[PDB]
Amino acid sequence: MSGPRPVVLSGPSGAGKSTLLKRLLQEHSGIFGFSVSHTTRNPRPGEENGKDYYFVTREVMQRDIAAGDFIEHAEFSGNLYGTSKVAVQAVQAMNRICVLDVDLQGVRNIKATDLRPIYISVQPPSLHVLEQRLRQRNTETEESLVKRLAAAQADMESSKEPGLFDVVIINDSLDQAYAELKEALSEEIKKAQRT
Amino acid sequence: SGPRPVVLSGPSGAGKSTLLKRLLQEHSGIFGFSVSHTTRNPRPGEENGKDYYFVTREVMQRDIAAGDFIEHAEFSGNLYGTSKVAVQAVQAMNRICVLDVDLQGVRNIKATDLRPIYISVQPPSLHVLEQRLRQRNTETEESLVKRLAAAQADMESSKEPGLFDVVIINDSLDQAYAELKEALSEEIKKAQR
Ligand SMILES: C[C@@]1(F)[C@H](O)[C@@H](COP(=O)(O)O)O[C@H]1n1cnc2c(=O)[nH]c(N)nc21
Ligand SMILES: C[C@@]1(F)[C@H](O)[C@@H](COP(=O)(O)O)O[C@H]1n1cnc2c(=O)[nH]c(N)nc21
Repeated sequence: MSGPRPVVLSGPSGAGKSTLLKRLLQEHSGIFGFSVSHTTRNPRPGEENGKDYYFVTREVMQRDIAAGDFIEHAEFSGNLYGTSKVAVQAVQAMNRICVLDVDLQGVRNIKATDLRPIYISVQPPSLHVLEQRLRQRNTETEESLVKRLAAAQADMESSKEPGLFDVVIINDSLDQAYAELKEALSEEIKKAQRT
Repeated sequence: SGPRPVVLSGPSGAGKSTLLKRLLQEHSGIFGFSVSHTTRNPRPGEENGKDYYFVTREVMQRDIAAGDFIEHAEFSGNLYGTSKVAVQAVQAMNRICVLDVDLQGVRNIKATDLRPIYISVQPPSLHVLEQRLRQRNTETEESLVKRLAAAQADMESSKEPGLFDVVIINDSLDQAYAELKEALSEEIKKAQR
């Protein structure tokens, strides 16, 4: 169980967490790791059990969740997905920082476990800016843009809760936000680099 | 060597561009996009080799004729295009280069020695494409009519044997996105290693 502390990275989808995470991985090859999640969906060609996912049934996933084996879980497109404590510890055993990129529900689920991650939220400067960035993409209809913005406002309002996040990064500019992210993780990166 | 590029096509606004954006956003270390060449003048903040490769019309025309480009088009009096080298540069990083192009682009890429996976993202019907375009695009009926005629030509061409490796019907974005991931699962496994 010795090794780098996991990082829970959250904030509204589209507000920057994904872009910052890609730069983090690109600039620090061999430092970060993703846990092998469990899923109830059928494996696709080329996917391997124990590497891409632990492919289990709904009955097994529910039994393991009830036993307290998971740090977080959620439903996506008719299938269950989740991160086991063992999968996180497996990344930690490789001297890697396990990145848990989750939504607010995921943050709250992980907060209810005995894991001690660093909690970071990446926020847009405003809901207006998030809306303009999402409108610039053309991935939304007015209705889907509205549903996304309502969920994003709930996330933004909850990000202000005292003690919820260790670091809240306001993404005014990607380079500035990335520098704050690297600074927040500098002590754990240094540990994963020199071991 | 490296992951095969993916050429995503289908009618404009039928889902291909939304799926490409989602693919890139949700994945880490797997997908990449190539840096295009352009003959337009660079603007403030633009950097050669990052935003575009900035070349003259004389050079771009010579290079297109030499077979250096996989696809190209004219826009506002300037040439834009994807070179084979820019795609191979993404492939060299063990990444899947995603190419979002129209039918003409698909046919141009078919004429190169690249071996991409060709995927068409289709609306369930022309009527459903029309209702989706009316909901979003703030357009005139005439402009909607011209777009629907181009879309029907694309839908008819998507049925051509051997043109597309996979034809995904975009009933709903999440369903179409799951099928896109299934179609690329073997190449994603290569990029994940
Ligand atoms: C990260 C995702 F949103 C993915 O985009 C989606 C679908 O994954 P796939 O079936 O592998 O295309 O499933 C979600 N997902 C994939 N793995 C997990 C997980 O461990 N926990 C949670 N809460 N969600 C997970
Ligand atoms: C995608 C665009 F329609 C752009 O919207 C337009 C103008 O680009 P810009 O001058 O940078 O706004 O040029 C087009 N364009 C920009 N790069 C390319 C390209 O590589 N291939 C094709 N076929 N078109 C390209």
